[PDB]
Amino acid sequence: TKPHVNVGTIGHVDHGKTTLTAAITTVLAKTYGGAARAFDQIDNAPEEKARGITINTSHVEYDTPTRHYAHVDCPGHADYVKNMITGAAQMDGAILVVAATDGPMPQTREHILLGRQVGVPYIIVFLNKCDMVDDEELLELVEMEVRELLSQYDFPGDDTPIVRGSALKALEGDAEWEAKILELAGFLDSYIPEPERAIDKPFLLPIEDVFSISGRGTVVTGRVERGIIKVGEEVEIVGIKETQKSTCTGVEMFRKLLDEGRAGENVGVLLRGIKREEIERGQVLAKPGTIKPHTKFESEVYILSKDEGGRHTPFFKGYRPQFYFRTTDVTGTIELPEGVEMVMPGDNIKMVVTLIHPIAMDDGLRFAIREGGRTVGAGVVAKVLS
Ligand SMILES: Nc1nc2c(ncn2[C@@H]2O[C@H](COP(=O)(O)OP(=O)(O)O)[C@@H](O)[C@H]2O)c(=O)[nH]1
Ligand SMILES: [Mg+2]
Repeated sequence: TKPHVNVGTIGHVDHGKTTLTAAITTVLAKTYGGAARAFDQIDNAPEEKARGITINTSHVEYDTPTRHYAHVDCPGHADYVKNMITGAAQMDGAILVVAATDGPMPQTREHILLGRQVGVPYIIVFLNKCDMVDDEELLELVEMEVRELLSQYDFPGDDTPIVRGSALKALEGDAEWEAKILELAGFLDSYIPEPERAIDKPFLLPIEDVFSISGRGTVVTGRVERGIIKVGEEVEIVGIKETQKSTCTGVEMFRKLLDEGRAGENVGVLLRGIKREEIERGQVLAKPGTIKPHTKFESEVYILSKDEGGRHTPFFKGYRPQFYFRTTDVTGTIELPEGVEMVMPGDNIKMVVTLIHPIAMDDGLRFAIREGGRTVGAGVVAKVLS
């Protein structure tokens, strides 16, 4: 069917993220077909939980002539912080809403900064509330400021699409302003490339279990997160101990014996010449030379509030929690940012971590911070260091 693209609105409080999300669904419904959604339905976001965190997020769907979008919009700045760090969402692109009446504000900068830390790949801007400002000189200056802010965080500010519009008058039915929503939807379609499919990425399978089987073989089980493993191909077993090479001599699903395992399937992968005791929890299977084992990384983390079931007590530079990467806990030590010495429940910070065992990782890998098997925080690898 139609390509599916994950997007969302980001930007400072009251700059109009919700009004825009409802305008997009409404204008697109009236122009290309679908269901309009009103302000009040999106603004009243439900709660959701995963990785052990609670976030208020509205999920909306809309279509352009050629694509289908799943769009996320959230009530407060804290919701955005939580969603960006985990991957409740996992935006292929974001719409940064900047009210022309205020220019960029503190949360404008923070959402861009986090977008980069967490690897949001593209940002398009909707310069909202242009029905309140006549002055073209002022609109031009606001645009220049946003482009500069974007480039400070490494986004291509000079080449970023910026639409001048009014989410409110578009929502209200003013054709001239509705046309700017259609321009925005055009940039979602032309500026965000079709996302790479998991199936097209290098093979990767987090090992969930291991069995010594029949003849002499060890089988490792897990879900194919990415790519495809074919019988006869070589694999690296990466993480925890020194990388090993092996060959897939079999792929099975229940009683079905297959010639390959593909993205999204739960399989058992038969490994040649590896004994059960060479397999450790936390290891992954990967296409060789495609992911490396690391111990040290920079991350952005959100620490759960007491209320969300997180710690009730703050932590300091000596904190030595477990970092749960895909399938298992790995203890690590932390390094706190400049200034900081106390991290309160409910806080989000950049944290440098050193694990005691290497984990196959690349930027964007998510993790849970655990304490005696209880989730107390959530993070994303922003930069692998060694
Ligand atoms: N005049 C005007 N007001 C707007 C526009 N977009 C949003 N608003 C108002 O700004 C306030 C904040 O909008 P909202 O969508 O809730 O902002 P959010 O906090 O970013 O979601 C509400 O009163 C909206 O009606 C616009 O284009 N023009
Ligand atoms: Mg809102």
